[PDB]
Amino acid sequence: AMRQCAIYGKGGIGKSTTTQNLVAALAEMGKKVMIVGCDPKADSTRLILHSKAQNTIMEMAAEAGTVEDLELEDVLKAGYGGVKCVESGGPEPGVGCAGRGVITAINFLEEEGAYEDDLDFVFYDVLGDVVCGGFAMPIRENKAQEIYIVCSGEMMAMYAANNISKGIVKYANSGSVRLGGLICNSRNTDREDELIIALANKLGTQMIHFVPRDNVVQRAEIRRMTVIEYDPKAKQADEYRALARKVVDNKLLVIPNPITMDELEELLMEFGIMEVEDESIVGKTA
Amino acid sequence: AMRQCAIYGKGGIGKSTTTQNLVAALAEMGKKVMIVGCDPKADSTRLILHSKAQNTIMEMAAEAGTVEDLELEDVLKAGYGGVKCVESGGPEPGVGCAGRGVITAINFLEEEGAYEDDLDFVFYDVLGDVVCGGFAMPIRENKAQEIYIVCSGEMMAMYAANNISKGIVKYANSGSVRLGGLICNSRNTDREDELIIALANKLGTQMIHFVPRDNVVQRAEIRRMTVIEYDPKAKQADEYRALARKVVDNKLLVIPNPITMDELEELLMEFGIMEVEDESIVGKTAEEV
Ligand code: SF4
Repeated sequence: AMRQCAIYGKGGIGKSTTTQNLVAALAEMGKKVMIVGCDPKADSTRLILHSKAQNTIMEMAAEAGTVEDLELEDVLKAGYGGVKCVESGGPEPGVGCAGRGVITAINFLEEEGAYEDDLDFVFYDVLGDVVCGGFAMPIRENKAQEIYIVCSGEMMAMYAANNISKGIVKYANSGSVRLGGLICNSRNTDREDELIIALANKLGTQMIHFVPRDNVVQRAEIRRMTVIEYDPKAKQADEYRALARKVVDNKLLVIPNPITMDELEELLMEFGIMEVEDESIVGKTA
Repeated sequence: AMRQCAIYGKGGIGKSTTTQNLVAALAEMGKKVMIVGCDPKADSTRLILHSKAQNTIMEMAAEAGTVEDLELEDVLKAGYGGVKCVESGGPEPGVGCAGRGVITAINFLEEEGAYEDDLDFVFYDVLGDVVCGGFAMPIRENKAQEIYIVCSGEMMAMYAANNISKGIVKYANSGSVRLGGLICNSRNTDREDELIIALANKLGTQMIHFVPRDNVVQRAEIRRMTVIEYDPKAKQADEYRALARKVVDNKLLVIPNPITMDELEELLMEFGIMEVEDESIVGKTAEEV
């Protein structure tokens, strides 16, 4: 039947691009997928739809008075491989919870039966700069059971994974939401794959795939398309295909073991990222 | 006339180092300052204390278990230049609003009237990756009147600056929140300064200062300190003194005019940051065209 998944991760590391490329490979693979973007910014579906900006449930809800009038064919658009797409949107900056649009989107897609009309996978593309309120909603309310975290060999990207992992632990007994693995969005750093393999193993999970940097990505993106649709013969298309296959066959769905800041700093030092703390040099620079 | 300000900015671009070096320069100027870090991670005060990490309210509100119970000795540590350094901390991921650490910290400080105890400036150091009721609090409750936005010539940093501006807009009437200007932390991008100047102009504000990249910052950072206390005779040290004096003497506090996504992307394109889309090849595979 359908598997409800979610790709979580900090902003600015190529997450939405990795999600849409993984989803296109799934669709190329024969799977029927729906992406539910949850970033207030709404940039989780444009490569599937070759679009400027998809109209968000929130923008619309603010138009015909409320979300009761909203039509499903106006909210959900289909694109490459038949992948269905919806954007939650979000409130105006500073007004309430920035990630609440998800609750509005999920509740609407529910009433409209969207989740039963031929779907093998549902992927919520959620931000993880903070894990609270609307952002933690797909986990809290047991809306996505298979969580895959996008990260890179950088402090903040790693910190976010840890806190998201924390969020999963907190709702452990709450449902069947579990961590399926870390996806490394390479930032062309030395020993980056090793660094994430190191953290995933420390978390009690797996680095399900290391996504290399490759210009073909931007060449595909400038045309509002995924690498799978733009250049199927490319080396990078295979990478997304590999990820897709492992996600499809994934069996490792665990309750993570959140590390501590010191461990975090340990991996970073250990892998050529952070420098070992000199000591005579502190407190009284000169 | 104690001035309450806030430095907002996207994370990952040295904002806190700028806030701290800014406050240090201010301190050297003989100004009495206090930094309220409102970042979950809590790195808004290390450089001032020469610490690895300062204890937050949240953490020690989970020791005594009750919001109020921490004389400013264990919670409010004064460090370099007499700058009082405090940290809000945040709650556990999934435990209520992450802005609980902020909303807490202030009331607590207003309860000890730490604001009234010999102070010229208070700077809340807040992250702008998420502009929601939780983190817009200082603005919303009228806790911070003078806002300064740290940004760089990059998409998210400028997007974050526009969103902070939207939040300033929203409350410009209920209180006296105003945007003092943009602070560009250079990330070594061409035309970065001119891009931010341009953005300042569009937003209807000013780029109060361009903070350059100087390895003496990373140098003094390792020492767990500011560039000011480190080597006050550094060329970079003078950039903070300059920014500081413009902050002290800033008359220009305005209500920002946010721009649309087009205007922003427009800006980004004319400065060579964002690629101009070729309409014809959109949705065509590499073999087709
Ligand atoms: S729960 Fe988080 S995203 Fe929501 S308003 Fe609070 S701090 Fe912001």
